[PDB]
Amino acid sequence: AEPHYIDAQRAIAPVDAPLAAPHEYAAVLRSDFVSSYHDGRDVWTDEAAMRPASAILHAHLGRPAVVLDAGAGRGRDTAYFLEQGHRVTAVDLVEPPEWAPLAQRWGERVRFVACPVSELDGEARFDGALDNGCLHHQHPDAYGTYLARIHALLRPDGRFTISVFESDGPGRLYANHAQRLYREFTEPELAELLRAAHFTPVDSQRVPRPKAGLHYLVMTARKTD
Ligand SMILES: Nc1ncnc2c1ncn2[C@@H]1O[C@H](CSCC[C@H](N)C(=O)O)[C@@H](O)[C@H]1O
Ligand SMILES: O=c1[nH]c(=O)c2ncnnc2[nH]1
Repeated sequence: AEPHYIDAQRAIAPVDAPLAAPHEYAAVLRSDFVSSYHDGRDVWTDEAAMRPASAILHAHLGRPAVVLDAGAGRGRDTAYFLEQGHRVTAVDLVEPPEWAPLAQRWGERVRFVACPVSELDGEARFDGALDNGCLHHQHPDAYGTYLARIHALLRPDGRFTISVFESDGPGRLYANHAQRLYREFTEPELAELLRAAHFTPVDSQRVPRPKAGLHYLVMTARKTD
């Protein structure tokens, strides 16, 4: 494992020190994202390679439905889903100014919540859920509770689409200069994680990130029977 650029601006290096506890990490996590969005360093928002994941989830739904956008950012994917006729709930640690014009365009068809995914209450409220680059920044000790919440929020025939950094070789854990964590996955590793969280993968796609010289791994799953 060696340091490498993960996006236009940020180099990430393998973690070697002991990880901050999940409680302290949640603060490191929010701090980097609010600074990145404030500064306009959310280079993922306009990355072309980020667009296929939402179309992939819709393809697995096949009809207008009720969709959770987990870690929705500025709302690009939320807008995409709303244009397909979905009712969308968009959730993020950081509320960007773009949520207001989205609310003005789509009215009651969109709901925004500025909270952690883990805070979302309810069960069996969604037909689909999109995680477009959120899970792979969580504390590893929080993967299970994060995925369990998504699992509980989906209806029995729900579909979950998740996009992660694809690893070259066995995936490892990295951190950026702000100490935000980055996990890269191989397809077997991501499939193993979803299966352990009681999801059954039904699709996976290697989405090129041409300007970054990398790939996203975009996997779609149903609940395990
Ligand atoms: N535990 C958590 N709960 C909710 N949102 C989270 C989170 N951890 C990270 N995030 C949010 O997840 C996003 C990852 S960046 C990807 C943003 C968006 N999905 C897009 O496609 O452009 C950031 O907006 C970050 O604020
Ligand atoms: O720092 C980040 N850079 C990225 O390119 C990215 N892409 C998807 N999700 N999170 C990201 N975080």
